[PDB]
Amino acid sequence: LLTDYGNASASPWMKKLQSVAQGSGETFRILQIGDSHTAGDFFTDSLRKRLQKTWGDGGIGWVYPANVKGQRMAAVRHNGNWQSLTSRNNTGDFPLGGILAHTGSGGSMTLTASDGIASKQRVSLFAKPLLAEQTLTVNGNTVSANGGGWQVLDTGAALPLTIHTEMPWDIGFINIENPAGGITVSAMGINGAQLTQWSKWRADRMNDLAQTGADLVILSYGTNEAFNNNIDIADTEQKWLDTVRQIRDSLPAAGILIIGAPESLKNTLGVCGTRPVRLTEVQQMQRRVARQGQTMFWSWQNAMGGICSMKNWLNQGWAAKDGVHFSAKGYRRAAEMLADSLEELVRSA
Repeated sequence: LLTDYGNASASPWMKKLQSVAQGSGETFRILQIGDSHTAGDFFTDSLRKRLQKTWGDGGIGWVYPANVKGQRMAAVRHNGNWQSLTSRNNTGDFPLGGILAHTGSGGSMTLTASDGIASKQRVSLFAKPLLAEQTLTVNGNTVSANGGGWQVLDTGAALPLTIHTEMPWDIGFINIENPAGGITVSAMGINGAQLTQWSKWRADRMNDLAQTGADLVILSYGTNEAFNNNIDIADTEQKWLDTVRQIRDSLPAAGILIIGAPESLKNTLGVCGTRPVRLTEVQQMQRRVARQGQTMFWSWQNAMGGICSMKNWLNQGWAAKDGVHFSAKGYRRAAEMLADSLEELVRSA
C-alpha cells in the first residue's frame, strides 16, 4: 500500500520520529493538507488517536480559528463571535490552508478541548492585525504583533483558550502543542479543493508552510481533479511536481506522503461502476509525481481492494450513499490501514 520512492530510513524526518519514540521530548509534526476527506477530520482524527497512542500525545496541533461551515475539528469545540471565510467559494488574503477568521472589534473566541489538557501548552497563531503594533489577549496576557502583515504569534496558555481582540484582526490556524513533546496531526482541508488551488492563497503561502514546523506533509487530493472531465493531465502533473518541489524548498527537512485518490463512483447504478472518466489518469499521475519527486505514495484505492471496490464499501456501510464520501467508520478503516503502513515503515528502520 505504501511505496517509498525516496529514502525513508535515511531521512532526517525518520531520525526525528525515532528520537521522539524514545522520548527525546521533541514534537513530530504531521500536517495533512487536502480536500473534503481531510476537511471532515474523521480520517485525520482516527490517524491522530492512533499515532499518538503509538508515539505520544503531542497535542491537538494546528486547528481552525473558528467554526467552518460544513467542516469539522474533532479535537476542539469553538465558542465565540469571529466569522470564518474559506477559499472554497471566496477570495481573500489567505494564509496557508485557505482559512481565516475576522475577529472584528470586541471580538472573542474560546477553544475548548473535547478531552483533557490541564496545563500550559505552547500556543501559536497565524494573525494579521489591522494596525501594525496591535495587540490581542490570550487568557488575559497581552500578545503583541511586530509590524503589520500576516505573522506567527508565539505565546503560551492552558486549555481552554480565550482570545480577546479589542480591535479587528484576521486569525489563521492556531497551534496548540504539549510541551512534553510527541506527535501532532494537523488537518488543513477544504471541501472540494484541488491541489492546484493553493494559488487562491496568498503569495507567501510557502513561507507559512515553513512556519508550521511540519516534519511530514501529507498531500491528499485527486478526488475533484478526477471530476473534471476536461482536466489536462500533463499540465496538472507539472503543477503538482512544482508543488512538491516548493514544499521541499521551504521544508527542506520534511517527508512528503502523497495519498492517491480512492475509488469514487459517478454512478452507484449497476454492480461495480461507474468510475469518473478521468479518475485513472489522475490516480496514475499522482504516482508518477510521487516517484519523480521522490516522495512516499499510499494508494487509497489499493487499500480498498483495488478497482471496483467502492461498491463493496458502499454495501458494507463504509461509504456514503453518493459513492464519493465515506462514512465516519469508513474513514476510520482507511486511516488505520495508513497508520499500519506508517508504523510498518518506521519499525523497518
